[PDB]
Amino acid sequence: SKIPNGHEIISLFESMYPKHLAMEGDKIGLQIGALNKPVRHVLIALDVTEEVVDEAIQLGANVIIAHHPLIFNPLKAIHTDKAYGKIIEKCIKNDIAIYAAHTNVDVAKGGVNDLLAEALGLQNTEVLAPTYAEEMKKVVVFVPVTHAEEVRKALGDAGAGHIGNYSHCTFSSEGTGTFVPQEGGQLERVEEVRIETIIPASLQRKVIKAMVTAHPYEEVAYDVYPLDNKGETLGLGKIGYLQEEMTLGQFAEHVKQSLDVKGARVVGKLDDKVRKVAVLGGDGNKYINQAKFKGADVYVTGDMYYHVAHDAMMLGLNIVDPGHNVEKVMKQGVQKQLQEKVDAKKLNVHIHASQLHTDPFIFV
Amino acid sequence: SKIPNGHEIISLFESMYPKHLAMEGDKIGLQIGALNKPVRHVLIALDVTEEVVDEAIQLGANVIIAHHPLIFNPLKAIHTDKAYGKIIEKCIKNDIAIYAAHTNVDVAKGGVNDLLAEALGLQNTEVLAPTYAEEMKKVVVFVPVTHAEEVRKALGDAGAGHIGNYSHCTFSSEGTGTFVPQQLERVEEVRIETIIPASLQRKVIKAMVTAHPYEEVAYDVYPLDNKGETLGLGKIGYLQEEMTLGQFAEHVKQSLDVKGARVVGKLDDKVRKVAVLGGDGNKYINQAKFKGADVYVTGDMYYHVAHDAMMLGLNIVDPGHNVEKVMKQGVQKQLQEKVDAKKLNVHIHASQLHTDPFIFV
Amino acid sequence: IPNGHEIISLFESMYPKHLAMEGDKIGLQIGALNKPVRHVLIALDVTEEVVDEAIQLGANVIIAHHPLIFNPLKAIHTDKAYGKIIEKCIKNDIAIYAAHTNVDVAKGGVNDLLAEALGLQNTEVLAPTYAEEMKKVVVFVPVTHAEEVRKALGDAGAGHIGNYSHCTFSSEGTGTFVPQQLERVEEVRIETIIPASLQRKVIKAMVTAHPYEEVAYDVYPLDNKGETLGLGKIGYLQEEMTLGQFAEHVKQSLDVKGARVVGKLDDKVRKVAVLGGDGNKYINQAKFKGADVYVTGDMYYHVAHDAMMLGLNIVDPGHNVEKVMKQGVQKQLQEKVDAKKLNVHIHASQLHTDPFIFV
Amino acid sequence: IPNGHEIISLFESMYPKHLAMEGDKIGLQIGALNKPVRHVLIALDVTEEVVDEAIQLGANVIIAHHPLIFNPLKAIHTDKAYGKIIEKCIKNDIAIYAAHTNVDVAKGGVNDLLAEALGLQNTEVLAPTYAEEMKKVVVFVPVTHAEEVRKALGDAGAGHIGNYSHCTFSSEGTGTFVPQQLERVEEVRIETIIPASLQRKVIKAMVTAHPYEEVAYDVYPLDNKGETLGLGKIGYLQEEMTLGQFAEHVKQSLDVKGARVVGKLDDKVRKVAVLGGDGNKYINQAKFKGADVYVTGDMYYHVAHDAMMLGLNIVDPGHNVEKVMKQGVQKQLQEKVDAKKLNVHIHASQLHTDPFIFV
Ligand SMILES: [Zn+2]
Ligand SMILES: [Zn+2]
Ligand SMILES: [Zn+2]
Ligand SMILES: [Zn+2]
Ligand SMILES: [Zn+2]
Ligand SMILES: [Zn+2]
Ligand SMILES: [Zn+2]
Ligand SMILES: [Zn+2]
Repeated sequence: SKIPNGHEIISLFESMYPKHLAMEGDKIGLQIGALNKPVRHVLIALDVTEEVVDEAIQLGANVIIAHHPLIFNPLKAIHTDKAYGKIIEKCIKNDIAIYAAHTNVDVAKGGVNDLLAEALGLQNTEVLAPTYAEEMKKVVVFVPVTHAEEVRKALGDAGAGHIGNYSHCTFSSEGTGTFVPQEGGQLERVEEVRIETIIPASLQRKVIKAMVTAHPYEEVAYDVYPLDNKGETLGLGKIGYLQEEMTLGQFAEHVKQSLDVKGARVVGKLDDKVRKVAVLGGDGNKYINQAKFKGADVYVTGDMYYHVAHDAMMLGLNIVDPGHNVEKVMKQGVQKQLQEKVDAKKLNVHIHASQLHTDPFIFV
Repeated sequence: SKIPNGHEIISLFESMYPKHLAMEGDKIGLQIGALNKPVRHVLIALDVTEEVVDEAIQLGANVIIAHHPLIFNPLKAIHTDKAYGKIIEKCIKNDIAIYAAHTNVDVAKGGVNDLLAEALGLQNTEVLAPTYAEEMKKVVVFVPVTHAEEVRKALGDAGAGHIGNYSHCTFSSEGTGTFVPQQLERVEEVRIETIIPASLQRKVIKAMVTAHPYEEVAYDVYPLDNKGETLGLGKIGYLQEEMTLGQFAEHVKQSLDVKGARVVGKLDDKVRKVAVLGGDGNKYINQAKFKGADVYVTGDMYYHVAHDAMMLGLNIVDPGHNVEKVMKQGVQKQLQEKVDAKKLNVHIHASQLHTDPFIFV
Repeated sequence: IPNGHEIISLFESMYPKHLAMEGDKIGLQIGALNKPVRHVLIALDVTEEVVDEAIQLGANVIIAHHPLIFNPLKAIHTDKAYGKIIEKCIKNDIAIYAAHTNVDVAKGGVNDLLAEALGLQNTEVLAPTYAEEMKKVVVFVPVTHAEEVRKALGDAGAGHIGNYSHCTFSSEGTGTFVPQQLERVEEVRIETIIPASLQRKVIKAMVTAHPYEEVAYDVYPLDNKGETLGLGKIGYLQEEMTLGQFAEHVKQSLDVKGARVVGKLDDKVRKVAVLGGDGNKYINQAKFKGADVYVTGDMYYHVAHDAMMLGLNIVDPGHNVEKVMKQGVQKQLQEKVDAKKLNVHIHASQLHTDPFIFV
Repeated sequence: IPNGHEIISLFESMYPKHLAMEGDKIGLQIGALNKPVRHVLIALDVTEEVVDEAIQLGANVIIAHHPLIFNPLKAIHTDKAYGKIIEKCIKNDIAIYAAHTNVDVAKGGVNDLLAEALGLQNTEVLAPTYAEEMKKVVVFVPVTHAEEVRKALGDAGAGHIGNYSHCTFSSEGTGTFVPQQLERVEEVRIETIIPASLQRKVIKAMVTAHPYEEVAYDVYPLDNKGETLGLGKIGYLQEEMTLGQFAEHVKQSLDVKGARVVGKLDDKVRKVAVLGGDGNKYINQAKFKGADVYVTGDMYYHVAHDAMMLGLNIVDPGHNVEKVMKQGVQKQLQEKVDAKKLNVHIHASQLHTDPFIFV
């Protein structure tokens, strides 16, 4: 086993939560410290409070992966006399790296919103509010029949032609290519195979490199066509169906047990029937129209504003607000996912899920 | 025959004047009321003044389709003591729905500008200010050899592959496909390609997929550089015979039925190529002139813009913005023709009220 | 005896307007171009002295690297030095054409000139700004004429990529059609790549050679890019030198009496980035591309400190060092005009316009 | 043994925060000030070397002319040179206080220092930025105590204008009141001018001296202005010199190895404008105020051409020439701290932080 550096770990985290998934104006990535150093232990956090930093010190963790950015507004100053400046100071003095994974963990499959849908027992889920759809490309490559099969394998293994429940999708037809080699007017002609395969733009670099390697030629002719086809839609929140119909009052209880909270606020008549549920961890005030358009009976989200809640009653949308802190499910979730990746790659790192409770609110 | 609801009528209207054609920032669509109600009479209006509302009420029209949005500036208040708030109040209290059809009516074929150009007698008209080109797509589908022939009929039956004097154009290549369901798998397939305008995309792709074996169809949609017809604001075309600027200005008054007009340019100058754009066309004097217009017909001509026109060497006849009134009988005919085809018993009316605020003296 | 229009058309084929950056002020700034033109003056800055030189030469067009009108004019004040430059251009019918960042970007431009003047080897673009679009042309042809069509396509310049020319790929298949009972024909689908700019010419040649009046062809946008152009160049000295001697080498090469240096005169230098004009924006790109030193003008204090923190050395010979573009463009434009057998003389302003004197 | 707070309070009485320009970044940038402080380091730029000097001195406060944090931090990257400066300030509990344009503006500031270093006579502010507000205080007093009240007013600093002190104007008249039938009394209306800053002190003294518990007084805003402060200084050399010798005189006076000059080395120079830092914005003001030459740093090419067109000469010794503010402020701050009998040592960074070396 090898002790990895921060960059390697981070590079394996980003395989599951890429930075292009993050939303317009979001603040993610390395925020404090450096990653070019041996990392024996990592901490997954929701909020980087001072008590969370104390925890990282008692564990020997020199990298904290947090969901909410520690620096959100850019720092005009670092006041060590203040609670906030003391967190940055504690991180800096103790060589602790702080990495933010914000909206990219909200948007990605297996992220906050999937974790909350599972927790709730929701079935047949769909993205609630689409924010990202990968641009698709058609790669067409020309290869002699001697190397055609080898080139298809390389494209496939590298992830090209992986749409739905089928992988290694390609199409090949035979034809003739012409060329006139130049200085360094003789018309040549060669029977060839035209191989085409679809790719998501993010896989372009890796797929082209594998293709070129397998290809017997040094100078390779291939085309990349942009297509109108989009990849799987990704976005904020999930909308799905409960296993059985319930009233809002008992659904609300189910949210409490299910999401481990002592209290919640509910908008709507507690005796109304609810079957399809929308959930969006964090501040989801902006998606009440989407939730209703998609047909939700109830919407589970945090930070519900008074005026937005009147807007929701007017739409005919029920709401259960278990608090923004229910996104805490992301710690144990990311901890599993990440431990799994570092174990698959023989790395000697222990990942931890912060135990500290960081909900600023107590229901009385 | 049966009585339609507002949404059915509005669908038919929108098939001729698609909403996507409106300028960014325009205010179009349902502005007041609801459309999920029976509609026996519809009134077509340019401006929704209070008398137009009295006219609908009198006809029993519970939908008014208007060219100029009743609500343009969003409402901070509804002051029923002011004339504007009285109009809104009147619509609300008599359950009249107001629907706006603004720049989409200026941009579409058969719209305001085609109507004004036809009224002026213009030949060989072209779009004055391009705003929309339909985009073409190449559709490529993979069908097993056994149903390839059917899929091509299917695609061609929905109009894909109409190139000049030929129809049902598709090209098919024999090849081999590979895939792995989650082992080495090969199928002999046919790659079929056909060209469609983007409007036919949803239709053609239904007729392809439904007529396809796997139903979990492998197909690609390529954007092409090839474009379809161009749409935009205003028309530019030619008079049947040459005339002076003064004769042409008199032609405008007769054609568009106005009592006075304002002319910029020498009345003795000869005119042959005419540009026209109903409404406020100040921003297009340059475009008019770049296209060889001897004279531009538009409304709301402003001082410094008229002086800009003189400098360019472009003559202008301003018969007023109100000449867009031609849209009332135009849309009425188009819409009554449509509703009668679908067998809906609804009467479409054109507002008989003169709404030009200006009187020439 | 040609027009300004024909002479500027030849200039633009070498320095296209689309190469220019976001809010650049290029093109005809003062005057008219539909006038007979016997002499053309190439300049960096249009100073009143440069306008006098033009008058003395009998030149009625000045092509300048720096736009005379950069900020739009709220007035033309004739008792002010600036209004007087404008005044005499007008009174002596001198047309002022601006060629700014297109000359910074294009081949043989300001940065190619500085790089070759510094003796840099294996140069690459520093900061990419343009890449020409490529398209895929696909045409359907009966077998009997496929070869004629491919030849037309290649002779016209399609499929000219890398060390190869006349590259096409043809597949045989079935085309169906119902002439105004589906008819079917064996056909050839020929595809070939083109740069966007060759489209009209290639299509025209392909159509002429096609056996039919109705030609079915498609033009696809590709993500493939043509050649990359940009700002500045990064390359290598033939031999390693200290920062101190490289700095002298810059003064000798670019003929400047002085230069300001950021970094240790004693440390070693081999890879050099250069960008004429104000290149404060690009220190990061320079360091990232591996430059041991960056030659640029107008270096600001706080940006020199940033450069230092990056571990990037600087030699600042002044922005005026772009003067190379004067004899550069003159040579390139005289070659174009002579090839077109036009009787015009292109002159490069001789006037020194660096405001700075080093003490 | 004092706090950072008490030491910074003394600094601010000399360099107030309100003097600073629009979007300036001043005040405590990193650290805390409620810590015992034995040594203070004055710096221009907070480079990693300057932080090391502080550590070596045992200084836990650095007052710098250039804000260490100018652009707000989106991150603190510890493997980057900039993040490392920030890292060690934090790890060694060094507080970084920024004193920017208030030090450019205040008396004895960067521009007073440069002017006196150049030996300029009869200096005036170049570009006005601040003028203290004046108020008129009017108080009503019975005749028997009018004189006591006026004396209180003057001893407290009211009516101190020009070469005069204790200036008041008193009028006699009738005051009416209905105590909780109008009552009337002969009274004196005393008026006097004050600077806005003396208000609390003056009012407090006036009230104490007034014979009554209820004091009727008014404070009026006036358009009268106090002393004007601003950017740069304009003044005269003791004797006329050529532009070439003035340029040497600048290198000798400001201890710089090089300078860039705009203008003819041979023409005559007498009135000089100076502005430390980046003074590109002010060439117009300099010329309008009659400067025969303008000393400033960071001169940009196109702005030198503008200067030329104005007929304004320039000597550019670099922005680093503001280093004078280091021993300047140290001297001024040591004098304040010693007067308050505080046992603190103020040190001026010895490190040379000019990134430019002239070749
Ligand atoms: Zn959150
Ligand atoms: Zn979140
Ligand atoms: Zn209109
Ligand atoms: Zn209108
Ligand atoms: Zn330049
Ligand atoms: Zn340049
Ligand atoms: Zn400064
Ligand atoms: Zn300063």
